[PDB]
Amino acid sequence: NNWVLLSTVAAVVLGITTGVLVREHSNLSTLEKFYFAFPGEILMRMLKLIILPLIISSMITGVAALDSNVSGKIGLRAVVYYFATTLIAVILGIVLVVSIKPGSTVDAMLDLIRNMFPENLVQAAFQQYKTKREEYKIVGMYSDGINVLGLIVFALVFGLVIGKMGEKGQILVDFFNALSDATMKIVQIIMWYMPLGILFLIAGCIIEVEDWEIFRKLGLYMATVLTGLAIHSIVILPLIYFIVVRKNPFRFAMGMAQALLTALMISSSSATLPVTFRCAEENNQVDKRITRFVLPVGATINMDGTALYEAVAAVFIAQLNDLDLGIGQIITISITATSASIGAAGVPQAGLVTMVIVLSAVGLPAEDVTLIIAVDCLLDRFRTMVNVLGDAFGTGIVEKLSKKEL
Ligand SMILES: [Hg+2]
Ligand code: NA
Ligand code: NA
Ligand code: NA
Repeated sequence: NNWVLLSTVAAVVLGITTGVLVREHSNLSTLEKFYFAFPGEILMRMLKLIILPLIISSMITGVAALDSNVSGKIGLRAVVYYFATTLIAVILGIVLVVSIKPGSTVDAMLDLIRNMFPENLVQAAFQQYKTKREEYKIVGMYSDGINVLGLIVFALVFGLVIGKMGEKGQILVDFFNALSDATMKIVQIIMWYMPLGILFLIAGCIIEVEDWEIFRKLGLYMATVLTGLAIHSIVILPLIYFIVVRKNPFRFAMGMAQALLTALMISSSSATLPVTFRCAEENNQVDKRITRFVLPVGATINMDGTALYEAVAAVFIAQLNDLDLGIGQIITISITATSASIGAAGVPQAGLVTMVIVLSAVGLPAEDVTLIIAVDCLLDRFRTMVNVLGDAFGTGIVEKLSKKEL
Protein backbone atom coordinates (compact mmCIF):
# COMPACT_ATOMS: atom_id res chain seq x y z
CA ASN A 1 0.00 0.00 0.00
CA ASN A 2 0.94 3.68 -0.34
CA TRP A 3 0.05 4.71 3.22
CA VAL A 4 3.73 5.44 3.92
CA LEU A 5 3.95 8.16 1.26
CA LEU A 6 0.36 9.42 1.22
CA SER A 7 0.27 9.82 5.00
CA THR A 8 3.63 11.61 5.00
CA VAL A 9 2.46 14.02 2.29
CA ALA A 10 -0.73 14.64 4.29
CA ALA A 11 1.44 15.42 7.32
CA VAL A 12 3.31 18.13 5.42
CA VAL A 13 0.19 19.85 4.10
CA LEU A 14 -1.46 19.64 7.52
CA GLY A 15 1.69 20.95 9.19
CA ILE A 16 1.73 24.02 6.94
CA THR A 17 -2.02 24.52 7.36
CA THR A 18 -1.73 23.97 11.12
CA GLY A 19 1.34 26.19 11.42
CA VAL A 20 -0.06 29.10 9.41
CA LEU A 21 -3.47 29.09 11.09
CA VAL A 22 -1.94 28.76 14.56
CA ARG A 23 0.54 31.54 13.79
CA GLU A 24 -2.14 33.96 12.61
CA HIS A 25 -5.10 33.30 14.92
CA SER A 26 -3.14 32.51 18.11
CA ASN A 27 -0.68 34.36 20.35
CA LEU A 28 1.34 31.46 21.74
CA SER A 29 4.17 32.48 24.05
CA THR A 30 7.69 31.09 23.82
CA LEU A 31 6.87 28.23 26.19
CA GLU A 32 3.62 27.32 24.44
CA LYS A 33 5.47 27.27 21.11
CA PHE A 34 7.99 24.83 22.58
CA TYR A 35 5.23 22.58 23.94
CA PHE A 36 3.34 22.73 20.64
CA ALA A 37 6.43 21.31 18.89
CA PHE A 38 6.87 18.54 21.46
CA PRO A 39 5.41 15.74 19.28
CA GLY A 40 7.97 16.66 16.64
CA GLU A 41 10.67 16.87 19.29
CA ILE A 42 10.01 13.25 20.27
CA LEU A 43 10.44 12.24 16.62
CA MET A 44 13.85 13.92 16.65
CA ARG A 45 14.81 11.90 19.73
CA MET A 46 13.68 8.68 18.02
CA LEU A 47 15.69 9.49 14.90
CA LYS A 48 18.80 10.54 16.81
CA LEU A 49 18.47 7.37 18.89
CA ILE A 50 19.03 5.08 15.89
CA ILE A 51 21.84 7.22 14.46
CA LEU A 52 24.59 5.30 16.25
CA PRO A 53 23.20 1.76 15.70
CA LEU A 54 22.40 2.53 12.07
CA ILE A 55 25.69 4.19 11.13
CA ILE A 56 27.88 1.60 12.84
CA SER A 57 26.11 -1.49 11.51
CA SER A 58 25.57 -0.01 8.03
CA MET A 59 29.27 0.77 7.54
CA ILE A 60 30.43 -2.60 8.89
CA THR A 61 27.79 -4.57 6.98
CA GLY A 62 28.41 -2.83 3.66
CA VAL A 63 32.19 -3.18 3.69
CA ALA A 64 32.17 -6.64 5.26
CA ALA A 65 29.75 -7.86 2.58
CA LEU A 66 32.11 -6.83 -0.23
CA ASP A 67 33.98 -10.00 -1.20
CA SER A 68 37.68 -9.41 -0.63
CA ASN A 69 38.67 -11.15 -3.88
CA VAL A 70 37.43 -8.47 -6.29
CA SER A 71 34.42 -6.66 -4.80
CA GLY A 72 36.91 -4.31 -3.14
CA LYS A 73 37.18 -2.48 -6.46
CA ILE A 74 33.41 -1.98 -6.33
CA GLY A 75 33.95 -0.38 -2.93
CA LEU A 76 36.76 1.88 -4.15
CA ARG A 77 34.69 3.01 -7.13
CA ALA A 78 32.00 4.15 -4.70
CA VAL A 79 34.22 6.26 -2.44
CA VAL A 80 35.69 8.06 -5.45
CA TYR A 81 32.15 8.89 -6.60
CA TYR A 82 31.18 9.96 -3.07
CA PHE A 83 34.17 12.28 -2.76
CA ALA A 84 34.02 13.72 -6.29
CA THR A 85 30.34 14.64 -6.11
CA THR A 86 30.67 16.17 -2.64
CA LEU A 87 33.61 18.30 -3.78
CA ILE A 88 31.67 19.42 -6.85
CA ALA A 89 28.69 20.37 -4.68
CA VAL A 90 30.94 22.27 -2.27
CA ILE A 91 32.75 24.04 -5.11
CA LEU A 92 29.45 24.86 -6.82
CA GLY A 93 28.04 26.23 -3.57
CA ILE A 94 31.04 28.49 -2.96
CA VAL A 95 30.90 29.87 -6.50
CA LEU A 96 27.19 30.68 -6.21
CA VAL A 97 27.39 32.23 -2.74
CA VAL A 98 30.49 34.27 -3.60
CA SER A 99 29.03 35.46 -6.92
CA ILE A 100 25.52 36.25 -5.67
CA LYS A 101 26.74 37.56 -2.29
CA PRO A 102 23.49 37.01 -0.35
CA GLY A 103 24.92 38.84 2.67
CA SER A 104 43.30 30.00 14.28
CA THR A 105 42.04 27.98 11.32
CA VAL A 106 44.79 25.39 11.86
CA ASP A 107 43.28 24.19 15.14
CA ALA A 108 39.90 23.50 13.52
CA MET A 109 41.55 21.65 10.60
CA LEU A 110 43.61 19.60 13.07
CA ASP A 111 40.45 18.82 15.05
CA LEU A 112 39.00 17.11 11.98
CA ILE A 113 41.95 14.70 11.91
CA ARG A 114 41.74 14.16 15.67
CA ASN A 115 38.03 13.31 15.46
CA MET A 116 38.75 10.79 12.70
CA PHE A 117 40.82 8.88 15.31
CA PRO A 118 39.00 9.21 18.65
CA GLU A 119 40.86 8.24 21.79
CA ASN A 120 37.87 6.20 23.00
CA LEU A 121 35.21 4.37 20.99
CA VAL A 122 32.50 4.58 23.66
CA GLN A 123 33.19 8.30 24.14
CA ALA A 124 33.09 8.81 20.37
CA ALA A 125 29.50 7.54 20.46
CA PHE A 126 28.30 10.73 22.18
CA GLN A 127 31.24 13.17 22.48
CA GLN A 128 33.60 15.11 20.23
CA TYR A 129 37.09 16.55 20.63
CA LYS A 130 37.80 20.29 20.43
CA THR A 131 41.11 22.10 20.92
CA LYS A 132 41.62 25.77 21.76
CA ARG A 133 44.82 27.76 22.21
CA GLU A 134 45.09 29.48 25.59
CA GLU A 135 47.88 30.99 27.66
CA TYR A 136 49.88 29.92 23.64
CA LYS A 137 49.37 26.22 24.40
CA ILE A 138 46.77 23.93 22.85
CA VAL A 139 44.13 22.70 25.30
CA GLY A 140 41.78 19.89 24.26
CA MET A 141 38.37 19.11 25.71
CA TYR A 142 35.66 16.55 24.95
CA SER A 143 32.28 18.20 24.36
CA ASP A 144 28.93 16.56 23.75
CA GLY A 145 27.81 15.52 20.28
CA ILE A 146 28.22 12.09 18.72
CA ASN A 147 31.50 11.87 16.80
CA VAL A 148 30.05 10.42 13.60
CA LEU A 149 33.33 10.98 11.75
CA GLY A 150 35.31 8.84 14.19
CA LEU A 151 32.70 6.07 14.20
CA ILE A 152 32.59 5.98 10.39
CA VAL A 153 36.36 5.54 10.16
CA PHE A 154 36.40 2.73 12.72
CA ALA A 155 33.27 1.05 11.36
CA LEU A 156 34.70 1.06 7.83
CA VAL A 157 38.11 -0.13 9.05
CA PHE A 158 36.44 -2.71 11.28
CA GLY A 159 34.24 -3.85 8.40
CA LEU A 160 37.31 -4.23 6.20
CA VAL A 161 39.09 -6.40 8.77
CA ILE A 162 36.24 -8.79 9.58
CA GLY A 163 35.38 -9.17 5.90
CA LYS A 164 38.97 -10.22 5.16
CA MET A 165 39.11 -12.64 8.12
CA GLY A 166 37.04 -15.25 6.30
CA GLU A 167 35.47 -17.90 8.51
CA LYS A 168 37.19 -16.58 11.65
CA GLY A 169 35.23 -13.33 11.36
CA GLN A 170 31.94 -14.72 10.04
CA ILE A 171 30.25 -14.48 13.45
CA LEU A 172 30.95 -10.74 13.46
CA VAL A 173 29.60 -10.42 9.92
CA ASP A 174 26.51 -12.37 10.98
CA PHE A 175 26.19 -10.24 14.12
CA PHE A 176 26.28 -6.89 12.33
CA ASN A 177 24.17 -8.16 9.43
CA ALA A 178 21.42 -8.95 11.93
CA LEU A 179 22.03 -5.70 13.81
CA SER A 180 21.72 -3.71 10.58
CA ASP A 181 18.49 -5.55 9.75
CA ALA A 182 17.15 -4.91 13.25
CA THR A 183 17.98 -1.20 13.07
CA MET A 184 16.15 -0.85 9.75
CA LYS A 185 13.15 -2.65 11.25
CA ILE A 186 13.20 -0.19 14.15
CA VAL A 187 13.37 2.68 11.65
CA GLN A 188 10.23 1.26 10.03
CA ILE A 189 8.48 1.37 13.41
CA ILE A 190 9.43 5.04 13.72
CA MET A 191 7.83 5.62 10.31
CA TRP A 192 4.47 4.86 11.94
CA TYR A 193 4.96 7.89 14.20
CA MET A 194 6.71 10.04 11.58
CA PRO A 195 3.51 11.51 10.03
CA LEU A 196 2.49 12.87 13.44
CA GLY A 197 6.01 13.99 14.29
CA ILE A 198 6.47 15.62 10.88
CA LEU A 199 3.18 17.51 11.27
CA PHE A 200 4.35 19.31 14.41
CA LEU A 201 7.90 19.68 13.08
CA ILE A 202 6.68 21.66 10.06
CA ALA A 203 3.95 23.41 12.04
CA GLY A 204 6.35 24.30 14.85
CA CYS A 205 8.89 25.83 12.47
CA ILE A 206 6.29 28.12 10.89
CA ILE A 207 4.95 29.18 14.29
CA GLU A 208 8.44 30.19 15.44
CA VAL A 209 8.63 32.79 12.66
CA GLU A 210 7.75 36.20 14.07
CA ASP A 211 6.97 38.77 11.36
CA TRP A 212 7.89 37.10 8.01
CA GLU A 213 10.48 39.86 7.43
CA ILE A 214 13.31 37.40 8.13
CA PHE A 215 12.16 35.34 5.15
CA ARG A 216 12.65 38.48 3.07
CA LYS A 217 16.06 38.92 4.72
CA LEU A 218 16.90 35.26 4.05
CA GLY A 219 15.25 35.22 0.62
CA LEU A 220 18.50 35.61 -1.30
CA TYR A 221 20.27 33.08 0.93
CA MET A 222 17.55 30.53 0.17
CA ALA A 223 17.84 31.29 -3.54
CA THR A 224 21.58 30.58 -3.42
CA VAL A 225 21.06 27.23 -1.70
CA LEU A 226 18.01 26.33 -3.81
CA THR A 227 19.82 27.41 -6.98
CA GLY A 228 22.82 25.27 -6.06
CA LEU A 229 20.69 22.27 -5.12
CA ALA A 230 18.79 22.59 -8.40
CA ILE A 231 21.99 22.86 -10.47
CA HIS A 232 23.63 19.86 -8.80
CA SER A 233 20.50 17.72 -9.00
CA ILE A 234 19.32 18.65 -12.50
CA VAL A 235 22.64 19.38 -14.26
CA ILE A 236 25.74 17.98 -12.55
CA LEU A 237 24.56 14.63 -11.20
CA PRO A 238 22.66 13.71 -14.40
CA LEU A 239 25.75 14.79 -16.43
CA ILE A 240 28.01 12.45 -14.38
CA TYR A 241 25.54 9.58 -14.76
CA PHE A 242 25.24 10.13 -18.52
CA ILE A 243 29.01 10.19 -19.04
CA VAL A 244 29.68 7.02 -17.03
CA VAL A 245 26.39 5.34 -18.02
CA ARG A 246 25.27 6.22 -21.55
CA LYS A 247 21.63 6.12 -20.49
CA ASN A 248 18.95 8.76 -19.97
CA PRO A 249 19.75 10.08 -16.47
CA PHE A 250 16.24 11.50 -16.11
CA ARG A 251 14.65 8.11 -16.77
CA PHE A 252 16.79 6.78 -13.91
CA ALA A 253 15.64 9.67 -11.72
CA MET A 254 11.98 8.92 -12.50
CA GLY A 255 12.47 5.42 -11.10
CA MET A 256 13.57 7.06 -7.84
CA ALA A 257 10.58 9.41 -7.68
CA GLN A 258 9.08 7.62 -4.68
CA ALA A 259 12.42 7.77 -2.86
CA LEU A 260 13.03 11.38 -3.88
CA LEU A 261 9.47 12.33 -2.94
CA THR A 262 9.78 10.43 0.34
CA ALA A 263 13.02 12.26 1.13
CA LEU A 264 11.44 15.63 0.33
CA MET A 265 8.90 15.13 3.15
CA ILE A 266 10.59 13.24 6.00
CA SER A 267 13.98 14.95 5.44
CA SER A 268 15.91 11.82 6.43
CA SER A 269 18.20 9.90 4.07
CA SER A 270 18.36 6.98 6.50
CA ALA A 271 14.58 6.90 7.01
CA THR A 272 13.97 6.86 3.24
CA LEU A 273 16.61 4.17 2.66
CA PRO A 274 14.04 1.33 2.32
CA VAL A 275 12.30 3.30 -0.45
CA THR A 276 15.63 3.94 -2.18
CA PHE A 277 16.33 0.20 -2.15
CA ARG A 278 12.93 -0.61 -3.64
CA CYS A 279 13.25 2.11 -6.27
CA ALA A 280 16.85 1.34 -7.23
CA GLU A 281 16.53 -2.46 -7.23
CA GLU A 282 13.10 -2.80 -8.88
CA ASN A 283 12.30 0.34 -10.88
CA ASN A 284 15.89 0.72 -12.14
CA GLN A 285 16.82 -2.99 -11.94
CA VAL A 286 20.20 -2.18 -10.39
CA ASP A 287 22.14 -5.16 -9.07
CA LYS A 288 21.44 -5.85 -5.41
CA ARG A 289 25.11 -6.75 -4.89
CA ILE A 290 26.23 -3.13 -5.34
CA THR A 291 22.99 -1.51 -4.15
CA ARG A 292 23.42 -3.09 -0.71
CA PHE A 293 26.76 -1.27 -0.37
CA VAL A 294 26.36 2.05 -2.19
CA LEU A 295 23.00 3.01 -0.67
CA PRO A 296 23.43 2.27 3.08
CA VAL A 297 26.99 3.63 3.05
CA GLY A 298 25.98 6.69 1.03
CA ALA A 299 22.95 7.41 3.21
CA THR A 300 25.36 9.17 5.59
CA ILE A 301 28.75 9.46 3.81
CA ASN A 302 27.45 10.88 0.49
CA MET A 303 25.62 14.15 1.28
CA ASP A 304 25.98 16.53 -1.67
CA GLY A 305 22.96 18.60 -0.66
CA THR A 306 24.29 19.10 2.86
CA ALA A 307 27.80 19.85 1.61
CA LEU A 308 26.49 22.51 -0.77
CA TYR A 309 24.25 23.96 1.95
CA GLU A 310 27.06 24.04 4.53
CA ALA A 311 29.37 25.93 2.16
CA VAL A 312 26.68 28.43 1.15
CA ALA A 313 25.50 28.83 4.74
CA ALA A 314 29.00 29.35 6.16
CA VAL A 315 30.00 31.92 3.53
CA PHE A 316 26.63 33.65 3.82
CA ILE A 317 27.03 34.01 7.58
CA ALA A 318 30.57 35.31 7.05
CA GLN A 319 29.17 37.93 4.67
CA LEU A 320 26.57 38.93 7.27
CA ASN A 321 29.31 39.32 9.91
CA ASP A 322 31.24 41.63 7.54
CA LEU A 323 34.13 39.15 7.65
CA ASP A 324 36.56 39.15 4.73
CA LEU A 325 37.12 35.81 2.98
CA GLY A 326 40.51 35.23 1.39
CA ILE A 327 41.56 32.29 -0.72
CA GLY A 328 42.77 30.51 2.41
CA GLN A 329 39.48 31.02 4.24
CA ILE A 330 37.52 29.76 1.23
CA ILE A 331 39.65 26.61 1.06
CA THR A 332 39.16 25.72 4.73
CA ILE A 333 35.41 26.21 4.27
CA SER A 334 35.50 23.75 1.38
CA ILE A 335 37.36 21.18 3.49
CA THR A 336 35.22 21.79 6.57
CA ALA A 337 31.99 21.61 4.57
CA THR A 338 33.11 18.34 2.96
CA SER A 339 33.80 16.78 6.36
CA ALA A 340 30.64 18.32 7.83
CA SER A 341 28.57 16.56 5.17
CA ILE A 342 30.27 13.24 5.98
CA GLY A 343 29.74 13.72 9.71
CA ALA A 344 26.11 14.75 9.28
CA ALA A 345 23.61 11.97 9.93
CA GLY A 346 20.67 11.06 7.73
CA VAL A 347 18.20 12.85 10.02
CA PRO A 348 16.31 16.17 9.91
CA GLN A 349 18.50 19.12 11.05
CA ALA A 350 21.71 17.02 10.96
CA GLY A 351 23.18 19.78 8.80
CA LEU A 352 22.83 22.34 11.59
CA VAL A 353 24.82 20.43 14.22
CA THR A 354 27.77 19.95 11.85
CA MET A 355 27.66 23.59 10.70
CA VAL A 356 29.21 24.66 14.01
CA ILE A 357 32.41 22.95 12.89
CA VAL A 358 32.28 24.86 9.59
CA LEU A 359 31.63 28.22 11.27
CA SER A 360 34.40 27.76 13.84
CA ALA A 361 36.91 26.85 11.12
CA VAL A 362 36.76 30.47 9.91
CA GLY A 363 36.48 31.94 13.41
CA LEU A 364 32.75 32.48 13.86
CA PRO A 365 30.53 31.83 16.89
CA ALA A 366 28.59 28.59 17.11
CA GLU A 367 25.54 30.75 17.89
CA ASP A 368 25.48 32.15 14.35
CA VAL A 369 23.64 29.01 13.20
CA THR A 370 20.55 30.90 14.41
CA LEU A 371 20.95 33.47 11.61
CA ILE A 372 19.74 30.84 9.11
CA ILE A 373 17.72 28.54 11.37
CA ALA A 374 14.36 30.11 10.46
CA VAL A 375 14.26 28.64 6.94
CA ASP A 376 16.21 25.44 7.67
CA CYS A 377 13.09 23.25 7.60
CA LEU A 378 12.49 24.14 3.95
CA LEU A 379 16.16 23.97 2.95
CA ASP A 380 16.55 20.73 4.91
CA ARG A 381 13.78 19.13 2.85
CA PHE A 382 15.63 19.85 -0.41
CA ARG A 383 18.99 18.89 1.11
CA THR A 384 17.78 15.34 1.72
CA MET A 385 16.40 14.99 -1.80
CA VAL A 386 19.81 15.82 -3.27
CA ASN A 387 21.54 13.67 -0.62
CA VAL A 388 19.55 10.58 -1.60
CA LEU A 389 19.63 11.46 -5.30
CA GLY A 390 23.42 11.34 -5.16
CA ASP A 391 23.32 7.83 -3.71
CA ALA A 392 20.74 6.68 -6.26
CA PHE A 393 22.78 7.96 -9.20
CA GLY A 394 25.97 6.55 -7.69
CA THR A 395 24.23 3.19 -7.42
CA GLY A 396 23.81 3.13 -11.19
CA ILE A 397 27.22 4.67 -11.84
CA VAL A 398 29.09 2.10 -9.74
CA GLU A 399 27.10 -0.76 -11.28
CA LYS A 400 28.19 0.29 -14.78
CA LEU A 401 31.85 0.47 -13.77
CA SER A 402 31.63 -2.92 -12.01
CA LYS A 403 30.33 -4.92 -14.99
CA LYS A 404 33.50 -7.04 -15.09
CA GLU A 405 33.23 -8.11 -11.44
CA LEU A 406 29.46 -8.70 -11.48
HG1 LIG B 1 10.06 24.87 8.71
NA1 NA C 1 29.37 13.06 -2.71
NA1 NA D 1 23.09 10.31 0.79
NA1 NA E 1 26.66 12.65 6.38
